[PDB]
Amino acid sequence: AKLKVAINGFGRIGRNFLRCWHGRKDSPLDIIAINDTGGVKQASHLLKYDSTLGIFDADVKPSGETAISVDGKIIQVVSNRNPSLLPWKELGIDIVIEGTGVFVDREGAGKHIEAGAKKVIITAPGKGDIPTYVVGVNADAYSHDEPIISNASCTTNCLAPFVKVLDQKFGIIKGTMTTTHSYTGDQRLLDASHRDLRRARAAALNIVPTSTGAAKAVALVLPNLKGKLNGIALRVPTPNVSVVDLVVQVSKKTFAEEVNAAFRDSAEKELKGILDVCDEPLVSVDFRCSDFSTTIDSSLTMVMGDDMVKVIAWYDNEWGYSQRVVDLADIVANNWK
Amino acid sequence: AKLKVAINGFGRIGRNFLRCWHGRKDSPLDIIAINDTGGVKQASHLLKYDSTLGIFDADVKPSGETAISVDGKIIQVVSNRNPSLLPWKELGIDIVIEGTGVFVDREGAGKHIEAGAKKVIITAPGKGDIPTYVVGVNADAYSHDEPIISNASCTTNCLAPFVKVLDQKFGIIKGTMTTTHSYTGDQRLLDASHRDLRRARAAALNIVPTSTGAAKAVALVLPNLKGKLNGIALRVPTPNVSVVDLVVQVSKKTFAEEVNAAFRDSAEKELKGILDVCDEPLVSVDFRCSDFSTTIDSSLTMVMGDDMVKVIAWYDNEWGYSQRVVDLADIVANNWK
Amino acid sequence: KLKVAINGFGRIGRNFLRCWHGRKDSPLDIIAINDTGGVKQASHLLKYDSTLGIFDADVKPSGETAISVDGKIIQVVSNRNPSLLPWKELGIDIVIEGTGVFVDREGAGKHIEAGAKKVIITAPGKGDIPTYVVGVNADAYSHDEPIISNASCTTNCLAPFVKVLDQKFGIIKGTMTTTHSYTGDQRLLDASHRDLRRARAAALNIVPTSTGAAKAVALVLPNLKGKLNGIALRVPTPNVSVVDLVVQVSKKTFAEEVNAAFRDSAEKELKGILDVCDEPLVSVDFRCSDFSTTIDSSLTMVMGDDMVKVIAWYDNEWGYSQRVVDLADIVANNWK
Amino acid sequence: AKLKVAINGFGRIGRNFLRCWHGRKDSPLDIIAINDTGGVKQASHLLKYDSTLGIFDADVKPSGETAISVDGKIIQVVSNRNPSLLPWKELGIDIVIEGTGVFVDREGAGKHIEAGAKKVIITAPGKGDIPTYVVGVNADAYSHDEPIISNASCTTNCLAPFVKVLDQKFGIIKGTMTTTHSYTGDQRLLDASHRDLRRARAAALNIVPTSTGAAKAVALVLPNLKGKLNGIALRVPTPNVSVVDLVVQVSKKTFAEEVNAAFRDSAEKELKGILDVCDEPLVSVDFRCSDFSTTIDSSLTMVMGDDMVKVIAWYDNEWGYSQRVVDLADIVANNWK
Ligand SMILES: NC(=O)c1ccc[n+]([C@@H]2O[C@H](COP(=O)([O-])OP(=O)(O)OC[C@H]3O[C@@H](n4cnc5c(N)ncnc54)[C@H](O)[C@@H]3O)[C@@H](O)[C@H]2O)c1
Ligand SMILES: NC(=O)c1ccc[n+]([C@@H]2O[C@H](COP(=O)([O-])OP(=O)(O)OC[C@H]3O[C@@H](n4cnc5c(N)ncnc54)[C@H](O)[C@@H]3O)[C@@H](O)[C@H]2O)c1
Ligand SMILES: NC(=O)c1ccc[n+]([C@@H]2O[C@H](COP(=O)([O-])OP(=O)(O)OC[C@H]3O[C@@H](n4cnc5c(N)ncnc54)[C@H](O)[C@@H]3O)[C@@H](O)[C@H]2O)c1
Ligand SMILES: NC(=O)c1ccc[n+]([C@@H]2O[C@H](COP(=O)([O-])OP(=O)(O)OC[C@H]3O[C@@H](n4cnc5c(N)ncnc54)[C@H](O)[C@@H]3O)[C@@H](O)[C@H]2O)c1
Repeated sequence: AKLKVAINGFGRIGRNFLRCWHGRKDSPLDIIAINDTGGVKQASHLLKYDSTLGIFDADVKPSGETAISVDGKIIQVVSNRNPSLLPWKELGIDIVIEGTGVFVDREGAGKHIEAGAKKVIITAPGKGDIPTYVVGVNADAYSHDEPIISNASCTTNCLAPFVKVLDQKFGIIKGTMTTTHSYTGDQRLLDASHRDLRRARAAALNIVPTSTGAAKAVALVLPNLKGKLNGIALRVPTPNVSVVDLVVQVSKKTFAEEVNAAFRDSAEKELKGILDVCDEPLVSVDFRCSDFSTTIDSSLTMVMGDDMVKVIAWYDNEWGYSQRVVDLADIVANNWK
Repeated sequence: AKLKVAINGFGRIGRNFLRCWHGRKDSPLDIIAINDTGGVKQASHLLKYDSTLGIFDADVKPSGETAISVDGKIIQVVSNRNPSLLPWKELGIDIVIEGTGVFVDREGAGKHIEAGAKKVIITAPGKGDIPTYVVGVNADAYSHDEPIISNASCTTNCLAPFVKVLDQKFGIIKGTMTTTHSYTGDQRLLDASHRDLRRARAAALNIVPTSTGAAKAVALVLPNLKGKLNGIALRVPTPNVSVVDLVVQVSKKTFAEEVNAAFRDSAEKELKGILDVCDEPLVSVDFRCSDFSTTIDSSLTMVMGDDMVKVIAWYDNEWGYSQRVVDLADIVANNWK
Repeated sequence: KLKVAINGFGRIGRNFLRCWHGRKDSPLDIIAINDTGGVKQASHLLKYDSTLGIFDADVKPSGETAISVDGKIIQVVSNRNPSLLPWKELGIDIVIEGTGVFVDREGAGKHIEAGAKKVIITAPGKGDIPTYVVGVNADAYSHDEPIISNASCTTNCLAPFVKVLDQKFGIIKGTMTTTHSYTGDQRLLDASHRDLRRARAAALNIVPTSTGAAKAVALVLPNLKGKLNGIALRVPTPNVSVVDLVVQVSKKTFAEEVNAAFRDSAEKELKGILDVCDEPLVSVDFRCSDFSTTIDSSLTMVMGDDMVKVIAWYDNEWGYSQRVVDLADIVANNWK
Repeated sequence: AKLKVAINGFGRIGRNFLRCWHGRKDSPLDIIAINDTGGVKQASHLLKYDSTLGIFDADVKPSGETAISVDGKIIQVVSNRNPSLLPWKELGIDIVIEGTGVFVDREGAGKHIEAGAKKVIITAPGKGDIPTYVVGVNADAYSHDEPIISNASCTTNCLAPFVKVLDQKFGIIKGTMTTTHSYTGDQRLLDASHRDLRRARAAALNIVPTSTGAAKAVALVLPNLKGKLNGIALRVPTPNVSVVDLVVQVSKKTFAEEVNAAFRDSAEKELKGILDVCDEPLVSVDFRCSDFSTTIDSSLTMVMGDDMVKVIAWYDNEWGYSQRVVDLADIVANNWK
């Protein structure tokens, strides 16, 4: 029997998750329900038409007053803001993909379990006693008896992979980081109220600085990096695809070329499929739909004074993350005891 | 400087309104209250820094604990979602500029009167039987009796002025209209749930067609055009300033240079300070902060088959419309029995 | 089997080669590219496209004077002068002239005046010059024509359904405005330009720009001379445009009648050319469409029984390029 | 006195320079000639209308078919792409503002001298060993017998001022830098021909990596920094205003607060008018028209491990740089032997 999956929050990560899964090969999962404040009208139209991804090459037509049909498969489209009131027990849901961005805390994520679901995966950094995992970095450490887990944030998944390599092979004493990130739906379209007075500013018109937890989050999946990193973010006028700029003071003297090699190795061995060295003089858009969590721009790699390293890595924050979420969902399935 | 004003909803229109007023000489109005759910802190910032208007050149310091000082003017910042509860009777408020876009009908805007306010000017099309005006067109018909009134939409403020001219000097049989408009708060930064599947699409990435009653609305301020006009709107990737494309069939044969000559007459006469004719080959950004609700782009004026006329008009949907809310508010102020 | 040479490896040039590469069995064999920017920049720019996406194939350079696209090998020359182009030495029949410069006989000629026996200007042509819009009057093409124009992306969207309208309601007169994505002609930031409007920052403004498009329709549909006209409105999108046609017909009519008319033609004389969309979509949705003109059904309006307003979507780069790869097919076919 | 000035390359810097100068009071300069490839047509129109600066608050209009008048002051408008053929000897041109970005070496700039002008100020880095200066950092070292000088790049002018403070106050051992920069006229609107395959990609749709010689140009005006810094650039979809993300390893151990304090200190003394510290949460737009070459974003300053400092400074590449160009021209005109 295949694991039954419910998607809470059919937004950007929610919809990228389905389209990722769809393109999967022998998914140990079966998306059978969606939930979101909108009904079939939105859930359907928005899954078929995407300004970022494009039109979904699949049949996406409503399927009755409460469901959509994707290539013959029917998916229940429920619509209740209160997770405690979802047909999870009634639909026999195994894994819930929490993509609302408003149930990332344990008491909130647990509501899904109270409602029937046996497990919940927060598509964002979690709050509370929530184990955090990053595929290719430490998801191997997951345990079947853990009901609620976090897949972290899109920046930690780009950072973690190559921080692992850098630390292991050179020993990261300390470092700082900056992610020039594509704007998200959290910022405003035009100057408007927001708890953060910077995110309140017209998103597509500005370079908007904002904090990030990635630098400190890395320490959750890479214990050794605890207290060593630190960083910020610069939201820029692009709809998707971002880049993280890391500078670390390594313990072992090295050079740009030696560093890029280390990555290419990793790309072939342990981080096979998660990391990827690019040697082409490309640009942001060239990475739309990149299945890699982190792609080093090898030619940008710098080494100042023998031990100060600069590394720029690309990532598609919507797609790349979503794929990762799927990989973690598959991991949670394969450990299903 | 005489009548006490309170601004409900300190969004784009509200703040534009405040700056417009702040710039008038010898004013009937005195702004003493801003209701904003975001608090003094947020109001002070978004008023001072504007991604569209630039830094407001005035000393904007907070005043006391619940007010702000604009060039020495103390303005109270209250904060309640329910208009019925605002300290209007307490502050002595005469006119309320409804700028939330969620209290457009009588019961809605009516709450301000319950609250102690004497009159309400809805900065948007009203719902049901609500007096509607357009300065330069029918604002003189305002009766000091009417407690709640409408200043129509920004597009309706661009048409009426020159449709008044076309229908008068050429008789309008019928026409159609398409307004290439800048995006606005009602659109989504990225594809996301919205009642209008067109508006749910990433604003700064597409050309979004959307309906608009502006066409029909002209029939309220210019009775003669009832049922004669109709149109749509195409939202485009610009933060501010819009253009109206009008095509009317007149009854009196004519040519381009005459139509334009006509518009220039209204400019120096019955439509001074409202209608304007531009002869230089400009672009949208050149019309930022234009005090004219409508500016004809003469070199674009075309006449096909002696009586099918096309007129292209420019307008700052934010600024210009606000200059009009102030004008209507001034009319209300100088007709206070 | 009919040696083709792409002159000007720009948006169209490169969009052209990709559309063609996609054709299941073309009578066209592209043997040479000629741009003012070396082979490397040629292979690279072809492989990665901000608007099209990564070109799914194998675009690796084959030597310092040619590239190997998905097996085949295309020579890549580089000369600012057509006269100096190795057309005879390569045996070119038709040179797709997509540089934007040589758009008249004296200019486009140098190509034929150096080898090629036929040129297809990917834009309007100066004065007396054979113009063709596939699906409207491409049949009138006689092999006698040494040079021909495939019109502009807008005329190819306007001509199709403007025909359907006249043939079914008869256009008395008409006006037209095109909300168009900016293009290479425009400056990135305010900088000198012949056209004071095209000098303004493309991505920051709604830029009014004049166009032939409307009058052009007259050329492909003689029955419209002296009736249509209109301006263009450049907007902050890098691709896809929309034409807003307003015509006064003689035959009293209404919205759904007009649409019904479009839907028929859609699956008859205009299948693959015109299409009717009944979905509340947006510009980006129409990226890579193969129809010169896609009517946005729900936007069709009719005032006073005989004033019709129709909105049609078209990918100004791909859609147009597809027709160029067709007006080439037309040519190849009627080869005497 | 009052040296006669000529502007070569009426581009962004050329036009911003004129407006910067125009706004000065008591200027030792008098701009009396403009050379570009457009003539009075473009010249008048583009000086008046600016999608970035807005409408120039001056009476701009052509004077004859070979000059223009700005507030009555008439300025010649020549048009020859070959400096050698410029009317410098007859116009009595003293100093030339070279902003074509194509005559940036001695053989190039020299052509202006060969044509009559006494001095040349390259509004960009010079090729070879042209005397480079950065106002506030070393422009005082300028010598009257140096015919051709360079005002360095815009990034260098931003970075130089606060690098001067950091090294002076904490001692810079080594550092790396990343400038998220607005796109300029050197990038292409849509994917087109360019020697650089990154800058070839549509500018307003990507984050574009691109080299920068700023990091090492700093060593030119602050010798102690030679060999110690490297860096990269990332062009983003904004029309104007940039930010440099600087990370350095210092000798003296410090903390975020100590660093900012030093900037404010310098800000009020040695770098007065050149450096500023911003304490409010602003975005890129809020910095348009800043006369400072470098404005620190105090709240972003971080220190990791006692001595790895990360500083962020904003700057209007166009307007800011131009203000410094006027300053360098003043400096040149005040040591006129
Ligand atoms: N876009 C990215 O780059 C990205 C990447 C990684 C992780 N994330 C994380 O994913 C989460 C969602 O991000 P997003 O970009 O998709 O945002 P989004 O706005 O597109 O999606 C949120 C969705 O949840 C729905 N929703 C809100 N409250 C709800 C409720 N009570 N019940 C049901 N549905 C509700 C909304 O209608 C919407 O469809 C956040 O935690 C975010 O931090 C985002
Ligand atoms: N943007 C334009 O060009 C424009 C032009 C003319 C008319 N209008 C109309 O003006 C209105 C506002 O438009 P806007 O663009 O300024 O939008 P906006 O989103 O910037 O402003 C709406 C404001 O009202 C506040 N608000 C919402 N509910 C409230 C409540 N119950 N109590 C108090 N404040 C509340 C919001 O938080 C916000 O500050 C709409 O009716 C709109 O149609 C807009
Ligand atoms: N982009 C569109 O949507 C579009 C649509 C339809 C028709 N067109 C027409 O196509 C033409 C080109 O448009 P584009 O968008 O591809 O522009 P573009 O600037 O990208 O392409 C022009 C190309 O020609 C090259 N070129 C210029 N002069 C040359 C010379 N002397 N020799 C060789 N190569 C030379 C350039 O380096 C470039 O590769 C124009 O005539 C335009 O009207 C464009
Ligand atoms: N915009 C910035 O951020 C910036 C900042 C600092 C320094 N700079 C430097 O300033 C220079 C100009 O940059 P810009 O952005 O103002 O460029 P730009 O494209 O806006 O202007 C360059 C101008 O020079 C003219 N020109 C080119 N060749 C010419 C010739 N032979 N004769 C006469 N005029 C000629 C062009 O027509 C144009 O008006 C470049 O060297 C650039 O590196 C630019």
